[PDB]
Amino acid sequence: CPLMVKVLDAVRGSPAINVAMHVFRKAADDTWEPFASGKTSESGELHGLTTEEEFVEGIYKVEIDTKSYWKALGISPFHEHAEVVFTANDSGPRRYTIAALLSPYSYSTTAVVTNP
Amino acid sequence: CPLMVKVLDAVRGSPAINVAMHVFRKAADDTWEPFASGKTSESGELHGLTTEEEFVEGIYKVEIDTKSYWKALGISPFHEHAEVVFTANDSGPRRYTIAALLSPYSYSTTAVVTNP
Amino acid sequence: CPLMVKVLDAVRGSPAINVAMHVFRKAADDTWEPFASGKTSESGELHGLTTEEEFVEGIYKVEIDTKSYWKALGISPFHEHAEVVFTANDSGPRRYTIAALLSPYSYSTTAVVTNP
Amino acid sequence: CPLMVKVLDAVRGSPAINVAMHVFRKAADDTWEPFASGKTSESGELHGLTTEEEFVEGIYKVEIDTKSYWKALGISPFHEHAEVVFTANDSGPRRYTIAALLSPYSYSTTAVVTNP
Ligand SMILES: COc1cc(/C=C/c2cc(O)cc(O)c2)ccc1O
Ligand SMILES: COc1cc(/C=C/c2cc(O)cc(O)c2)ccc1O
Ligand code: NA
Ligand code: NA
Ligand code: NA
Ligand code: NA
Repeated sequence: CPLMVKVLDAVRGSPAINVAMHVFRKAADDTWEPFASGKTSESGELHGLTTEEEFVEGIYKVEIDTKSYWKALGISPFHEHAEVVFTANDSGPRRYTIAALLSPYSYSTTAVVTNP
Repeated sequence: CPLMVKVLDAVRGSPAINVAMHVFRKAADDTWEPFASGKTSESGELHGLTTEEEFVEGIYKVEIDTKSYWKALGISPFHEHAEVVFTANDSGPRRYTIAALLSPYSYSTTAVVTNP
Repeated sequence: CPLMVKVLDAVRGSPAINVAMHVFRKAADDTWEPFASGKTSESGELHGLTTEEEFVEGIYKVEIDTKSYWKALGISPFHEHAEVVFTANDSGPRRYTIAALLSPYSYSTTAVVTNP
Repeated sequence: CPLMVKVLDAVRGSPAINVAMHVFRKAADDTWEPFASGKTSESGELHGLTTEEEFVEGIYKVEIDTKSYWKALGISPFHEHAEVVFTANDSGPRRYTIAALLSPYSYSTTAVVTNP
């Protein structure tokens, strides 16, 4: 899995399930080109976003729709979304896990980057 | 001060000093318009970005240049920047403090929103 | 103020007000001796816990009563408390700010250490 | 797995491998009784700490030796250890994953609690 995203709920102590996100890749004109998307599973994980051959050097943005997640729980959150912007594959392929821990007024994110 | 940003360094246990950031506001055509910018002080704080009159309802993005901060310390970090996107003042004027806690592969961010 | 603690609420986007905490110092017999205690103010800050003369080298524990805070809001939280254990002043006098960002099932904590 | 601990390194973007920890359970005299222990694997995970039958209601403390982890990397960290103190199994068995994200001057922790 070249790119996986895992989302956790800090209020309820659970995976954040059915969280939608889009992934973009920065184009030469500095616009954000659509790249991948999906929703987290019952484990809070989104696998299968891309393949090693398609996932080359670039600046990538994961835009996680945290607002819809909190709204469905009756909570008015601070952020429009949580976004994670990073350069990937600049030294050749790596495997990336992006984790996000969500609260209504806060989020934390980290990356685990592994060499295949 | 209707908007203040405070940035902390989780590696060195210090304020994150001289961190550049840019604030944008979403325009009617869904474009990000430049709104304000500045650098954190010796306390890790950036004051004076805007005024009560100028800080109208809208969707704002604070883009913190974490990459340059880490690179100046000899660290090749994961993120291009740490960004915070939020609706402001849609229920009347509020004061916002955005805090960010930085590590090379991770960041946490929260908001303190107060009604004056 | 050689030691200050600041506590923030990630659910409500506010300082965590009236949060009790107890500070202990490790005794020569490896027991935790009571050192100081107090409650956060309306700003989420607790000042005046100790003095430069009293805050000698040692191992200190700050135990923040997060459980009572959440229970007063009707939330059954995960942790009994958030605690921070650290050696202080072993290279000479320093000023310490301990910050904690609270959610029902999660907390983040950092330290800002400055040389006066 | 009734109790699993996962530890991540926010400086290097990797699992925190070979991190030692002890688990204690509060006794009737308010002393901390030894309960379980181990070291994280190459995935940053420590499995097999306990069994469902042995893991009953109590207050548990996971004490993670983060200081030795940072010292081995030549880093002088803030905390003596990271500790996570929580009541478990008060409503009967649950499965607990404790995650900790480590930086030299900061840590974040969350719990994922699932009903079998
Ligand atoms: C708002 O003013 C302050 C915030 C903080 C720390 C905020 C913080 C701490 C964390 O552990 C995580 C996080 O995302 C934010 C410290 C001193 C301040 O004066
Ligand atoms: C539980 O499983 C996993 C948790 C995480 C990340 C947890 C985490 C992330 C943060 O940004 C902050 C925090 O306190 C905890 C990553 C991979 C996993 O498989
Ligand atoms: Na390269
Ligand atoms: Na309105
Ligand atoms: Na000394
Ligand atoms: Na019960």
